[PDB]
Amino acid sequence: VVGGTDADEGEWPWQVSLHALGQGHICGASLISPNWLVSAAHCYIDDRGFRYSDPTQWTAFLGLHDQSQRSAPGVQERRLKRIISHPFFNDFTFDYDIALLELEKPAEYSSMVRPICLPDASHVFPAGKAIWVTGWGHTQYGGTGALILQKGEIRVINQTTCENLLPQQITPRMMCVGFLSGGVDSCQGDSGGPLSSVEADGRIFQAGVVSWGDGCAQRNKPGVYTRLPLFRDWIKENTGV
Repeated sequence: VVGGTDADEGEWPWQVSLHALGQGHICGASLISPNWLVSAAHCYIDDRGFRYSDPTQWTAFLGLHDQSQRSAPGVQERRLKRIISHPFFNDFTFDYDIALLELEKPAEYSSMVRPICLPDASHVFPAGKAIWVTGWGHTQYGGTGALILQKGEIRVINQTTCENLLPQQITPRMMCVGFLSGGVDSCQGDSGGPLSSVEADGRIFQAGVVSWGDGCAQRNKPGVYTRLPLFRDWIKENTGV
């Protein structure tokens, strides 16, 4: 996250860190039930030197605050049993960039580990609404990852504006969130994490999944996120949640 601040310990108890064995933190995810996480499909694509699509190559850390203190009290370590990437995911356009990760053993809810709420299919996160992005990704484009979880406040951008800022690249599964002036944005390593939106009684709902961007925090280049309401039924069908 560029332009953000250190989160308070336990402030985003649904935020998860996914590590590929021997590689460190690669992407984020969100806890949605005792057995399931939501993340981005693009994080689990094989490359010539590493099988990121193999669930056995991963470790999820729940209740994590500082990447250098992964054994701190309250942090829970879990392996993955399965990765369900959306069947329509396109690795060139990044359309349908969403995946479901099944924990090998259930998470234990605590003050530091708690699921985020999922929005109903009909819910609209309105243009202009302030929402939060969190993660351990780079704090500057081409920069370095954050040891301490970062948070940043960004706003939903009108879809027509989004489509015009990134021509021939924005599908209806995507949403631009950030600022036309730049400044605050997600970045490498934040992928897969949740957008957190404070709703009517203060409860937090997941508005989207960190997906991609042209650089980070640049003017007229807000980050692109996968929308969540559109996938409510798909999540229910595949997880029971």
